[PDB]
Amino acid sequence: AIPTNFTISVTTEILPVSMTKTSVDCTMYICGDSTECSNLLLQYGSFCTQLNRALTGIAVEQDKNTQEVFAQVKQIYKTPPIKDFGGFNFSQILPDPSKPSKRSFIEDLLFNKVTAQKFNGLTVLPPLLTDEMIAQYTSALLAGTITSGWTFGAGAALQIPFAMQMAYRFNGIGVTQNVLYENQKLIANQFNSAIGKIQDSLSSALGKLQDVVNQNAQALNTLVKQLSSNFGAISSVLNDILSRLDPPEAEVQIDRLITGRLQSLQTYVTQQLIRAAEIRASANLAATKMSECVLGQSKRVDFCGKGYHLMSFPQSAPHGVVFLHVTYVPAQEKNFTTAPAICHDGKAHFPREGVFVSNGTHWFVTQRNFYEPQIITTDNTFVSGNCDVVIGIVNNTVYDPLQPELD
Amino acid sequence: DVNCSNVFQTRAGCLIGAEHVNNSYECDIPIGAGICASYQTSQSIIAYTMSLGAENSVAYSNNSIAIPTNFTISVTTEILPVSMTKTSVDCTMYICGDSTECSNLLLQYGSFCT
Amino acid sequence: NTLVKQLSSNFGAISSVLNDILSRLDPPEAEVQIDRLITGRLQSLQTYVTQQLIRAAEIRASANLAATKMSECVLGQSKRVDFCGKGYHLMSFPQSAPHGVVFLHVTYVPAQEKNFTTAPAICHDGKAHFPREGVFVSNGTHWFVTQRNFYEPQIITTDNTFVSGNCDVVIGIVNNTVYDPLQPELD
Amino acid sequence: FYEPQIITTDNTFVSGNCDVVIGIVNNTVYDPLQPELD
Repeated sequence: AIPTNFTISVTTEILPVSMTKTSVDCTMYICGDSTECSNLLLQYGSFCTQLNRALTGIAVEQDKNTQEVFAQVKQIYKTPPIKDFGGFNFSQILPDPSKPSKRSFIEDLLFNKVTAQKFNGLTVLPPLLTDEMIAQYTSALLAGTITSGWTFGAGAALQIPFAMQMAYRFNGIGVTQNVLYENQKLIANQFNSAIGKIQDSLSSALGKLQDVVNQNAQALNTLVKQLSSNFGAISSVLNDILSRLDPPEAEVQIDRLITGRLQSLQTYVTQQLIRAAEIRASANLAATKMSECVLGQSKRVDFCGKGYHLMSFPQSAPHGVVFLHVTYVPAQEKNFTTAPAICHDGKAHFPREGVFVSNGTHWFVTQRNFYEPQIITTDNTFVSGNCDVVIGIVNNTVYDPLQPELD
Repeated sequence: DVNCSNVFQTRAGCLIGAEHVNNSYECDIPIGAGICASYQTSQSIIAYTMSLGAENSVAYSNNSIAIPTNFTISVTTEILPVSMTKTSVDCTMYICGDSTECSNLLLQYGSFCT
Repeated sequence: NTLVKQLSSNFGAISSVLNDILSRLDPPEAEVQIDRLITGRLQSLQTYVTQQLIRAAEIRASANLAATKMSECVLGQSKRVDFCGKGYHLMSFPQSAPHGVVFLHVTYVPAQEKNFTTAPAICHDGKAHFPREGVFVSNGTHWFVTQRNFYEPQIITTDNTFVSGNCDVVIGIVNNTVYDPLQPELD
Repeated sequence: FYEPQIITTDNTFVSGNCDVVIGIVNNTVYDPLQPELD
């Protein structure tokens, strides 16, 4: 069965990059407006030193994730002013000048879908790359593939038209170059129609990036409820214990309130260090799709989308990255009659890299990618022994273009 | 989170001791909100916006291709860890020592040492 | 060094030495002081082992990436771009290092480049000659074909290209007379 | 695998002269394009 028709499909992969950075004050969340609470904290000051270096280690780790994913090139590339590409359309992935931000229409659509703590010492650290600096690196990668393909992130910039660039991508999967020229209008309409289906689908999934924010805000609201629990005492207020009880008979209750909060903070930091490993593993995995699928054409099966990958289009996303791969999946099939080899006057003719198919009254030769009925000549078949050693071989004449030239 | 010589109020906070300039250089010491500080021009600590690299426009057409001619050979260096050290910690030796009643209370937490 | 300071801490008691408390008080009344010292040390030991298990997962995860560079970059030519350094990788030379490993990759980065007029197809006697692995170039009047990474002027021959239909099937296509070295051999 | 073949002109290609190559031997090519035209 040889496919005789192909189509263009665009998939969607959601890979997280970083998350929100928090900072829990180890000296403010425990005590408050008391004097004797700071004296007992000095005995457990070694515990805050371990928790402070662990929380700061997660903050400095998220900044390194953005420098390894959204920082592959060192030169800022801009989009060409000429909107000529050969029937194809490119306007959704390019930043719109009418918008107040430097993002494209696709990045603004994904931002609409993605939809009080400092009073006790829970501040939020600001990220490094803002919403305007991430869009600059994404715009340079989209403008570099349309002008260089893959000769821009690992060497000098090399200009190349888009008409001849697409023909260099089918050679890695097996499709010949004559299919692009003879069917240029067909691919131009299927590529533009595939963008409209993804645009209308994302405007009406995206639950991977939203789940990360819900898990971070869930642990923040848990520590707020810990200030109301007595932890096996009678009150959770430092000013209430010293009021109803004398300071000589109050050290046995304040120590339980400080110890009860150390177990809650130790559990919080422990869970943040475990969740940081999943974010770090996802950041290193997203960097692989950026330097292989986007930068170049990877020949790995089921890696840059479901099907034969040709080109990628990375898009910006809040605390993540959205990829738009271009898969190549054939359609339909036709049954024929294959044959291992063809014998003529005792010579076993072997094909170069295809397979013989039969119309029914005649024999032909084509590839396993597209059905191309060609005349079996000597330029595609070569001898490599006799026909007696090959088990199971048919008999058919072989055309020789050299014979009519000599006459 | 403090609202605000050399007073500068940015999105990251309020740095007292840096003069704002109209130029733009590469990031050196990270501060926050895409702002980095350094020690340049006489030279003093100044605050400015970080640079994302040299902005250049790539020439694109429809009938011209760039073909290289000369090639060079470069050697890089990557550092990847393999393993670390191995340290064993004892239970009774670290907690207790030359005491008798110290080992009696440890029997209740003997499963934790295992 | 953190576990050493735990032996000198009191953890909300009166002393840190086990031999100092038993020398000043009685065991029936010293049970409330030793319990606070053991509890203060069990939390430090539990936190120490917890931090070691987290670092062990990072070393185990980094070992799979370090072993990948040995079997892909060193052993054989890795076809994965942007994986064995920066550029077209050829061969590597691994080196030993204390508590680590140092690799020496050999990349291939272009230097100078020029610009020439290209042509996606060449029409001769009504046949569209398509290149196999080369790219058509020009110098203003003549037309040549070179490679995608190295510049080598070569004449237009029939043994490097192939015909595929007529010329009315392409939007942008010029015309050029093919030399065809097979023609002088038959005359 | 070991698959011996006859030194022909269709399996090789010319590239400059012989003085540019440091190490190069000398051997007469069979040239199968001559018996086909005769």
